[PDB]
Amino acid sequence: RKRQRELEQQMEAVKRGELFTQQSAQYVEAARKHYDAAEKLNIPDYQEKEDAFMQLVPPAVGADIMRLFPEKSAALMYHLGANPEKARQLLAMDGQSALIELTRLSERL
Amino acid sequence: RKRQRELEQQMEAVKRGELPESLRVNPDLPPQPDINAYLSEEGLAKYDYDNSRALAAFNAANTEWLMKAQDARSNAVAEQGRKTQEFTQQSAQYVEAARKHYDAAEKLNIPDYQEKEDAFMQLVPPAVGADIMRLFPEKSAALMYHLGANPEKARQLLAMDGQSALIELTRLSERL
Amino acid sequence: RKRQRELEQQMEAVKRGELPESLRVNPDLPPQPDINAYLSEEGLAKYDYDNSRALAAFNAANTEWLMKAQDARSNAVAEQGRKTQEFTQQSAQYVEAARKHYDAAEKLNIPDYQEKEDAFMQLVPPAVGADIMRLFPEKSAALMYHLGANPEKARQLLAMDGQSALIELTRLSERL
Amino acid sequence: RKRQRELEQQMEAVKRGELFTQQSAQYVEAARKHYDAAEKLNIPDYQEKEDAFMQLVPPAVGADIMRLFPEKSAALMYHLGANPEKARQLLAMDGQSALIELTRLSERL
Amino acid sequence: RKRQRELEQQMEAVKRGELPESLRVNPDLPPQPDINAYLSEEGLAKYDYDNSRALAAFNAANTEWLMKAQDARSNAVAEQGRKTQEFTQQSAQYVEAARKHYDAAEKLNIPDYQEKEDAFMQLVPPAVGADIMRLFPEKSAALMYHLGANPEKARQLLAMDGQSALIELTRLSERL
Amino acid sequence: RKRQRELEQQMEAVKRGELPESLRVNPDLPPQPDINAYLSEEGLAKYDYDNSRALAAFNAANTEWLMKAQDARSNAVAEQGRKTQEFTQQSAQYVEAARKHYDAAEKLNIPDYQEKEDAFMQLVPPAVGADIMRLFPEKSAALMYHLGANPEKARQLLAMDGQSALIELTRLSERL
Amino acid sequence: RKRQRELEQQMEAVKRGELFTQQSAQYVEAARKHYDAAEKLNIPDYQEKEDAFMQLVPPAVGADIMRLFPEKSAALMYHLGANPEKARQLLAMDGQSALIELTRLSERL
Amino acid sequence: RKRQRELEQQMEAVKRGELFTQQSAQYVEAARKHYDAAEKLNIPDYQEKEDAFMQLVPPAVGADIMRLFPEKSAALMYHLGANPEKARQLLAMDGQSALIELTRLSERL
Repeated sequence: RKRQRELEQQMEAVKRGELFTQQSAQYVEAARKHYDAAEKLNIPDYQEKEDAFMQLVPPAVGADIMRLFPEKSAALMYHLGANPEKARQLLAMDGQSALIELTRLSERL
Repeated sequence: RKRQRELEQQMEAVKRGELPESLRVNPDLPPQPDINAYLSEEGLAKYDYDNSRALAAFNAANTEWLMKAQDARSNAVAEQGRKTQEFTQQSAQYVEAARKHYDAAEKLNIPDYQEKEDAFMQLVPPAVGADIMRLFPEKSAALMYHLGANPEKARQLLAMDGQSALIELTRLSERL
Repeated sequence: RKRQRELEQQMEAVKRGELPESLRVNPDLPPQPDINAYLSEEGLAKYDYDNSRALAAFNAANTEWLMKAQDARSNAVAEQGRKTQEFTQQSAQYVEAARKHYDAAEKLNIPDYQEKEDAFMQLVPPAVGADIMRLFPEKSAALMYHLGANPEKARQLLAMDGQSALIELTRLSERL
Repeated sequence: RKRQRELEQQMEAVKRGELFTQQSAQYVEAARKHYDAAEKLNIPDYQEKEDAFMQLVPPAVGADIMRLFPEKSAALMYHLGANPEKARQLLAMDGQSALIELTRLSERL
Repeated sequence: RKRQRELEQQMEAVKRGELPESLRVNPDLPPQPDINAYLSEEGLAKYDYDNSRALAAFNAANTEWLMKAQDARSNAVAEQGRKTQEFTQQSAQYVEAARKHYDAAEKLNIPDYQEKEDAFMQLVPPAVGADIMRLFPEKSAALMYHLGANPEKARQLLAMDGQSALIELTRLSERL
Repeated sequence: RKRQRELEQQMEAVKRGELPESLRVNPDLPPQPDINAYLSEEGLAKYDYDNSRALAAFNAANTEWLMKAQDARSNAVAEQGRKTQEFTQQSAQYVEAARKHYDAAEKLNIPDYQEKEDAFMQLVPPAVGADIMRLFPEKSAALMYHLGANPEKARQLLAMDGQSALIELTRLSERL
Repeated sequence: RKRQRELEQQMEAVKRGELFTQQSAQYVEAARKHYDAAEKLNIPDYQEKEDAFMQLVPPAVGADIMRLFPEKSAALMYHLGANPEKARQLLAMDGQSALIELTRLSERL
Repeated sequence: RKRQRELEQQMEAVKRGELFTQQSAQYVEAARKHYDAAEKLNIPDYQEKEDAFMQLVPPAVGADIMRLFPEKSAALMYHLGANPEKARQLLAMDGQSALIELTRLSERL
């Protein structure tokens, strides 16, 4: 709940005028549905995997996948952290093929 | 065919080494340490009121600037070679682009591909089309056909970024 | 044949690397910054009456002259290699020149090519003839024949520029 | 007539001593025969094509073609602006082949 | 065959780049201008009794020594490449040497070539034999045979220079 | 198989260029000549009591340190390339190591090779085993078998050096 | 006997404190058994061969073979000086294969 | 005799210390045997031919042939000046084939 609290603190500082804001607001809502989908995942070990994700990808690509797929995002990062070898190969590779594995993760559901 | 002919002519232009001046990577020489600011009487007052340490560390600064500018020019050569190699791989994937255009003319044979391709070129930037033909070579013709059948979808695609387009397209492809 | 023999002998002379001293590109070393003008008492009076900044910026000037003269000599090597490559491409297009002279002797067979070619060589500078044989290899013989049939046109061509002359060459060719 | 006026103003400033002048004078006369050849063309839509020409080629090559061919220059630029795809390909290419199309434009006349 | 095997093994040793330390061309760095001799009080007395011109021209001397030593090392690289190319052409002509030894074993078939070749190797320096096999490949076997038939002529050839010996070789060849 | 799988996986790790930081050869920059010790008043008293020769030879020392540090870094690159080439040749001889492990599994087929190989790995350092498999590839399995049949000989081999431990290996091989 | 005298002089200087000493002492004893094996060889022409050996190999490898094989060392160097072509090829080659010929020299005895 | 006098003057200046000298001395002796061979030729018209030779070849190649063939040099240059067409063709050609005609001149004698 602490990460939600700090994200909400940053966003309320943004809306208070402590200055590009519209997408951040959509990221607030997409994070709400993100943790909804995290409950939908219901494998309580995903916290270390998502910690590893934020520490290994830049915030930009994580934000992109966070906003793209509101209903499957938690499972997407959980299973790409399950196979982080492909995560680093896609750190070397262009994001199009990583996007393809994201789409196949959509394919299973 | 004429569009393919100009594409392949650009290809042999690239393969020989016709590299535009804009593509010439100019070395980013780091600034040299200043002369007056360091080795003036104020610098002497820093270093116990003597010209000695000023000349010492300025000779050292000369040397370090020499090595960092040398590394800058050697880099300039290095990413010039890297740019040459990325022209080579571009050229390769454009060879498969020309070959898949041959393949589309060989296999598709159903639609009015010429004018729909013209409309798609006129609509989207060439980079998006290049990515489409690189990742979806054989279906690119049918994809342009279905996009031409949907001009409303076409100017969504115009209004929005190339990568996204990828999927939704990829998607659209797997919807069909 | 003897003219072709001397042309091809010049060719093997070029291919081995017989490069005349006039073709040796001497490096254009930029002038070094002056010694007395910068680092004298007048320079000291510029820089708050001290030998300090004078020695500082003169060491800096030494360093920058070292790098610019180094870049000058490295360039001299670079355009020496460029000149070698342009000798190679010349040599190539002169190989097609000798081969098209073979082709003219093989195909034309109609005119008195030797003396008309001699007259054309005696009239125009060799550069114009080289450009003519490079761009219009097979028709060059008939072109010299028709020019010899028109001495008045011949000394117009003599009086006027090479690029300019060819037009004549070319629109005369498409008149025939 | 405005472009003629500004060219003549620049050239009379040059001849007044406001400083390479001999070729500029020959360019004055070659521009006179240029607009003579423009009347010889007599397709009144060439103004936008020649505007595009000056804005896409450097002044040097336009000057070269202007001085080379006094009697056909207007038609030369009109028809190379008709096909400006070859104009940009020759911006990429050496000027020798562009010169070849100039010569073929001479060939039609 | 074993002599041919060791010759060709030396060949693949050369082709990979096994270059002996004696063949490493050390750069000939020109001497730097002297420090005390130029920029002492005697030099000052030359230049109107002041340290000024001494430091000026010594910085200039530093710069010119930097460029001449740089040209020296760049040359060292240049004739190192030239030496590599002359190893390549040596290697080529030794490839024809091995191939003509094959040809001699194929064609001659008449004499006791092995021991006469051994005697010729034991007599003359290897450079003379290399030149003989380079210019007269096919007849070299019969030439060694006729020289072995003439030991008195053999030790004239030993006593006298390689170029001269050759004519001998050659006008003996055209005597036969 | 799993040991062979990890060996070959290390192989493809090496072939791509995964080079550990310990294998990064740091350049050995020679020390720069000292500043105070040379160009102080004691140095002036050496050179006839003047700052002149001190600045002269210190500029010279700057230049020579620049060239020796430059040669040091160019060397660092040179033995980095040499280290890359020795990784390539290791990789080659480890490719024959994996291939001879295939060959042993194909041909030997008699002994319990897995656990005897495990014991031999646990006993001797990996370098000795690497040399054994490099020089005696096919017999290495039977050699480990006979060593496992002789634990007393095994811990002699442990107690004593690899070149000799090997002797042991080889004259044991020719005893059998 | 002169080489024994100079080796013993160097070693007694070492033991006197004129400075890595333990292996030198073992080299004293291994040289004693070396010349024992030299008598075992009993072909009195080996002196020039061993002179050539010391002048063509570094002292390190000669010392290594001297210490490795106390009972066969004299014959080893006598027969590698008999074939010094292999000696120089092993100067070019790694010492492992030279060691293999040393082992085969052990094989004959 | 004047050319001998000037050559000897240059060589005695060289030996006096007015400075690569050993080959010049051998050239003195080879010139002595050169004019011995010139007497052996005994066709008194060779002076203009050798004047033409020195004025058409560089001194280096003339010196090389002078030193190579002490006994036949005069006839060599006399007959290559007889056919100076081959002399200029070999000015264009590499010296190896000129050397071949020198060898055939040796073949006649």
